[PDB]
Amino acid sequence: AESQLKRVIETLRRLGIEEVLKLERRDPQYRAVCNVVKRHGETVGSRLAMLNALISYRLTGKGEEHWEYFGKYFSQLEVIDLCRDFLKYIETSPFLKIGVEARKKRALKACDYVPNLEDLGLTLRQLSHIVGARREQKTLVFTIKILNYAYMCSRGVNRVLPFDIPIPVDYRVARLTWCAGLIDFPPEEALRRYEAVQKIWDAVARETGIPPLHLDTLLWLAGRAVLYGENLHGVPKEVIALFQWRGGCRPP
Ligand SMILES: Nc1nc2c([nH]c(=O)n2[C@H]2C[C@H](O)[C@@H](CO)O2)c(=O)[nH]1
Ligand SMILES: Nc1nc2c([nH]c(=O)n2[C@H]2C[C@H](O)[C@@H](CO)O2)c(=O)[nH]1
Repeated sequence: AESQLKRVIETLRRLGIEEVLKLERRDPQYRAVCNVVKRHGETVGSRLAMLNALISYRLTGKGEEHWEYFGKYFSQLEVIDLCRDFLKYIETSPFLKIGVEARKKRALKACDYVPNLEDLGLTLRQLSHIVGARREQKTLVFTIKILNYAYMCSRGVNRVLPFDIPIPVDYRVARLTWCAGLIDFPPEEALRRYEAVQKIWDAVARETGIPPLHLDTLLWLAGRAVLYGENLHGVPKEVIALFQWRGGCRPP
């Protein structure tokens, strides 16, 4: 795990933060969010993207497919009242059919909230209170990453996220951490012990110069290839190889 930790650091050190930012523009999720922002403008588009991130849990299929549906839905539809229209979308989407009333309830709490795209740290604190969760919880930090996508699209700029916002420990991140040999307890346990997993990726961030929410992009892109055998050039070959250390960590 210490030896694996060193291998991971010295491999990702090969990629600058500049290369990571470039790689990140090819995330299918970035394209969906950017299509919605181009259609609706910065304020409305960023609100829609925010709401989508806040309910991106217990999906039927892949994260990426859910985001593609979101992009197509809002890119070709006029939006008048944001709460109403978003709740209607929740009732329609095949990715969101599980626990729809609890989803609507969460969306209703954050409905009227306008995020501050220039101070994402302030926004994370505000979201923690509105939604009612610890700031390190996976859906909160993932929402910050989505907000960065919306800002970068809107303004046509790069922006490197802070080191002090940790990685979102979903089931994909937990499995990949296990697959790279960085943890000895199972991925299902890692979801509960998310702070311990966050501590590992913080170490990696400090030593590589790649902040945790940008590391998240590398794991998600790599996961597409290791778990499903798809988008095989999403990251360099040597990055993929890091997450194939344990037996089972290959496509069927
Ligand atoms: N870590 C992470 N999670 C994602 C991504 N896309 C997506 O839909 N998710 C989901 C998984 C989980 O339910 C929530 C927080 O991680 O967001 C994504 O790119 N990264
Ligand atoms: N479409 C919809 N809107 C709802 C529900 N519950 C609720 O409080 N609303 C809110 C959204 C918005 O702020 C207002 C309609 O304009 O009513 C609900 O169940 N559906």
